[PDB]
Parts: sequence; structure tokens; C-alpha cells
Amino acid sequence: MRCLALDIGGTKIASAIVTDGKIEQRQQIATPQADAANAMHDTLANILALYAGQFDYVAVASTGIINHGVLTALNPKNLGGLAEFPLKESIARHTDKPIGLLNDVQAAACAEYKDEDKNAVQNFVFITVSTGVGGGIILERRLLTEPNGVAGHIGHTLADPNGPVCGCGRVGCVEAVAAGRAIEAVSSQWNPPCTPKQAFELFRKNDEKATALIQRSASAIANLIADLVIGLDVQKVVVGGSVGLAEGYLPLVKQYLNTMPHFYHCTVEQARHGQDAGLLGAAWWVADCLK
Amino acid sequence: MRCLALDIGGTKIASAIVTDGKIEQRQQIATPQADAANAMHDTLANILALYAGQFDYVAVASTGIINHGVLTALNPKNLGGLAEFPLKESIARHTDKPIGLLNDVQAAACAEYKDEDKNAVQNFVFITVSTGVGGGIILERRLLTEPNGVAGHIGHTLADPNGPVCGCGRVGCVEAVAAGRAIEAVSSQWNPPCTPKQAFELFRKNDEKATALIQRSASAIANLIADLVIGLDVQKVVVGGSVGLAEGYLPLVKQYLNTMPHFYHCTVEQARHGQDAGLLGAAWWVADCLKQG
Ligand SMILES: Nc1ncnc2c1ncn2[C@@H]1O[C@H](COP(=O)(O)OP(=O)(O)NP(=O)(O)O)[C@@H](O)[C@H]1O
Ligand SMILES: Nc1ncnc2c1ncn2[C@@H]1O[C@H](COP(=O)(O)OP(=O)(O)NP(=O)(O)O)[C@@H](O)[C@H]1O
Ligand SMILES: [Ca+2]
Ligand SMILES: [Ca+2]
Repeated sequence: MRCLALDIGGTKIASAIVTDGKIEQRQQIATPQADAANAMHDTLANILALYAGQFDYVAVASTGIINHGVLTALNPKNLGGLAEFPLKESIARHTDKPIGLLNDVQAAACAEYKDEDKNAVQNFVFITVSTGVGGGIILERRLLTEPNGVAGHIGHTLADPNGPVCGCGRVGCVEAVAAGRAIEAVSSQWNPPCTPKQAFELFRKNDEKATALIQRSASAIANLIADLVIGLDVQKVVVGGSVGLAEGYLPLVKQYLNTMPHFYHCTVEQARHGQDAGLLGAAWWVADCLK
Repeated sequence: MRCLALDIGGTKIASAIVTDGKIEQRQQIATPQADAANAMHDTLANILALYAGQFDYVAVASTGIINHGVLTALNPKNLGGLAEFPLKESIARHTDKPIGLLNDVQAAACAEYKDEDKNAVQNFVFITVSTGVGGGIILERRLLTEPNGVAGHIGHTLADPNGPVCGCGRVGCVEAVAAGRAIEAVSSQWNPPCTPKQAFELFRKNDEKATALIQRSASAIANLIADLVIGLDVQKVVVGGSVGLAEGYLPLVKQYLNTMPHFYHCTVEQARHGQDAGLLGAAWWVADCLKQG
């Protein structure tokens, strides 16, 4: 089985042929910005032309949310002119092969799951801690996507009812205390201002104020993991993203989790398949669906 | 298809034959307490004898957690001498029909799900707010039970990192803020003391302090529901239990939910299938499993 894999980001669109889990014929173009909706139809037509005849099926990872083949988001304004873009339908204009679509964090989850021991790990969660917090959830070896592609938005679960307000209005979500954006909202008000990377450097040098800020984030992620373990019987959590992978961060997450009662514990590890995670994860998931 | 359905509670064991969702041949006995483990083996022998020949399969609802056919609990204290009791193996000594096991809140979830429109509702959560807070979760029309029977323990998810400590050790759980026990922990300290039922009566008369206590619980349940909607794409939540069904309670829950952004909203209704929920839910679920493999 040969997969035409597409990874549609906010800035770049990567395409490739994936066969036996191997990438070949990479290609990267800019995500349409001018007249984006009209342009995207052209871009997709051109990609499907370039690889014509070379694929048995198409797998699309995209930022945002895939709702019944349509590209959307919690705030569809963050997509600009691609809000509500009919993604599956436009691809289907140019091919009769089956097309699967999922979002980018879901695809990254599948990239980190595909090489797990699936006898031993059937309930699995990928959390990216980056500019924001996103997730992908796999239960009984299957990724959650139904009915509307929302499952996995665990960055919008509650971290503290007295915490900061999150982007779209919920008071106290994980995103507003744990994400890189939430770290910077505090560190940029320091005299003088610091970025999250600078706050981390100070944390690793035992700066107590920087440490408190990084702990605020790590503690929120630890409590989210505990919620997933006790709520869903999750067995393993893989953490990625530039904050999630920062030196010292995951060890702090695990220290907070370990001081909870042992039945909140699970395997917690850093992401190790970030390279081409969207492409490889989408190809694996769509092939798995085909069974 | 004929189901021998058992509902093993803290104090009573109910049994019955369930055929096409109809109950017949009820028996109800006391849950063994003296020499519980030894006695339970006898009780199960006796029940399977009484019903011998009358069932194609066995469905068991039990309090606590079913881990690979064994009765356990987050803290095995509240199981007494039935802690780690080999429930499936013990029943299998007396029958070769198939035996399915699930916990009591999971069974109540299935009782409330079985008459939903399965086309329109595939992700469904049942929450019982009573002495404690329990849940049962159904995703893509299937109850979550693997691998170790823990799925659905949403009373132990976080409500407030500065809230009270939960019974089994976690700081700030939903249960320690929302359950009947948590309400009474505060209202028993009033001068003079009140039970939760009395606190609710005062809340309905607009006592601001009692109202504050009830809102603490309702807001915590509303935030849990919001977590389930955004985290799991849950479409419908059904709320039961003596606190959950108390007059005024669910409207308050829904009022808190409705002030959040629209994408946290879902259908929220009161439980309506509480009667024989254990028996009927277990019977339906085990049949559903058998149909699908
Ligand atoms: N080495 C680093 N250590 C800690 N935080 C970092 C580091 N690098 C970047 N960040 C922060 O992590 C967040 C995203 O970083 P970055 O990866 O550079 O942006 P991006 O990749 O374009 N967006 P995203 O898809 O979320 O990763 C921001 O809050 C950064 O300040
Ligand atoms: N009408 C009521 N309104 C509000 N709270 C109530 C009411 N009745 C009982 N409660 C409280 O809810 C909890 C359980 O009440 P009750 O149902 O009588 O015991 P139970 O049957 O053992 N419940 P449970 O074991 O949790 O399924 C206790 O906290 C009660 O104080
Ligand atoms: Ca929000
Ligand atoms: Ca606990």
C-alpha cells in the first residue's frame, strides 16, 4: 500500500509518498495566504497532479479540527480564509482512492503509538505542550475522532477554577497555566522581560521565581495526566512540543504525578517520533482504518 | 435470549431473569457479611442452583471495580472480606454459559443508554452524584471497561487544586467538593447542624449560605461535564443519584454549563431508568457484547 500523505500546517504544506512506513518524494510548499480559499483548491489540484497514479490512498493531517471532511476550529477565525474549507471534497475531485483526514496532534499521537507494543498498551495519550496545549487520544488501540473530530482537546479541560481565562472564554483551562503562551504572559512582565526559553534557563539555575512559573505549568500537566489515568484507564502518556521537551520539564511533571496516590500513575515519556510525525502518523492511521 | 442478571450491592444482592428487557423471577437476599469470602462462594452456588436451566448467559453488576473478573476497589477497605473476590471464576464453577461483569455505575449508564437513539448519540456519560460521585462512559456506542475496569472514575478527576483532599488521597477531586458527603461535611458544621437534604431545602428558600454550598457542588459537576465534552466529544450526559436528582440541582448544573463557550455545551438530562438499573443495564450490556463477537 502506497500512501499519498499531506500535512497542512498554518505556514507550510508538506506532501510525500509513504510506503512501508518509509517517506520518499518529500515536498513542501507555502500554505495559501492570498485569496486562501480559492488558492487552496488550486494547491490541492496541483499536489494531486504531481503524485497522480502513485498512491492507493490519501491521508491528510491538518491543524485545526476535521468535522466530517471540513476544516474548522474551536475559533474558526484562527484559520483565516480556510475556515470551513471543504478539504475532503476538494481532494476527492481529483482521485477515487479512499481519503482519510485527522488533525495534526491526532496524527502526531499516531506517530508515537504506531511503534508501541499494542498487546501491552491499548489506551494511549499524546500531549503536546508548545505555544498551546493539544492532545490525541487512543483507546482500545483506536484513535478517537467521532463524531465531530473534537476528541483530544484536553488543553481546554479545567486546571484551576481560580486560574487565568483561556483564549475562547473558559475560566481556568490547562492551556492558560501550562502552555508556552501562558508562561510568556508572565515572563514578559518581568523586569526585564524574558521569553519562555529564558525562564527555563533560569529555572535550571534554581531561580525561585522562574521555577515557580515552570512548576505552575508542569503541575497542571501532571493533574491532567492523573485525570486521564483515573478517568479513562490510560496506560501511557507521551509528551512533546517545545515546552514539553525542554530539559527538566518532564522530570518535574513526573515528580508531581508521583506524589499522588499510586493509582494515578502511568508510564510518562518524551515524544521520540516528532520527525515527519504528521505524515507518518496520518499514513499509519488511515491504513489502520482500512484494516 | 434469557439473562440471569445479578446486582451485587453493599447490602443486598438482587437476582432475576431478564428476557427482552423484561424482569421476572426476582429474588433479593442480604450481601454476605459474616465470613464474607467463604459465605459469598456459598451464596453464588445457591443462586446459580436456584436459576439452573433458566438462562443462556449471566450478567453481573457489582459495586467497586471489576478487574479481569475480580472484585477490587481503589481502597479495598469498603469491600470488606470481598476485597479481591474471584467473582467470575466462582460463578464459572457452576455454569458454562458466558458470564459478563461490570460495575454498578457502568450498569446504570447502560440502563440509561439502551433507549437512546444510537445513531444520534454515540458518546454518552452517566454521572451519579450521591454519597460519592461515580461515572460510566460510553464512546462509539461501547462502554469503556479495558483494561482494568477503572474507566469512568470521573469523581476522582480534578475540580480545584486548592480544594479538599479526596477520600483516597488525591488533592482537589470532584468528589470532595460535589458529593453528598462533601456537602454534609460543611452543613454538619453549621450551628445547628444540617444534613444535605436540609441544606437543599434552605437553598430552595434562597438561603444564601446554603445556596453557596449547593453551587459549589453544581459548578464542579458542570466543569466536569465541560471537560468530557471538550476532551472526549461527549454528546449527552445523564445525571442521577440522590443529590443529582434533588429538585433545583440539575438546573443549576445546566446554568453553570451554559455560561461557558458554546463548544462546551451538550445535552444534559436527569436519569429516568433508575428502577432496576443494575439488572437491566448489565443484561443489555452483556447481550450487546455477545452480539458484537
Ligand atoms: N527551547 C525552548 N524551551 C522552552 N520553550 C520554548 C523553547 N523554544 C520555544 N519555546 C516556546 O514554545 C512555544 C512554541 O515554540 P516554537 O516551537 O518555536 O513555535 P512553533 O513551533 O512555530 N508553534 P508550535 O506548533 O506550537 O510548536 C513558545 O511559547 C516558545 O516560547
Ligand atoms: N432528597 C435528598 N436531597 C439531597 N440530598 C440527599 C437527599 N437524600 C439523601 N441525600 C444525600 O445523598 C447521599 C445518599 O443518600 P441515600 O440515597 O439515601 O443513600 P444511598 O442509597 O446509599 N446513596 P448511594 O450509596 O450513593 O447510591 C447522602 O449524602 C444524603 O445525605
Ligand atoms: Ca476557552
Ligand atoms: Ca483519591
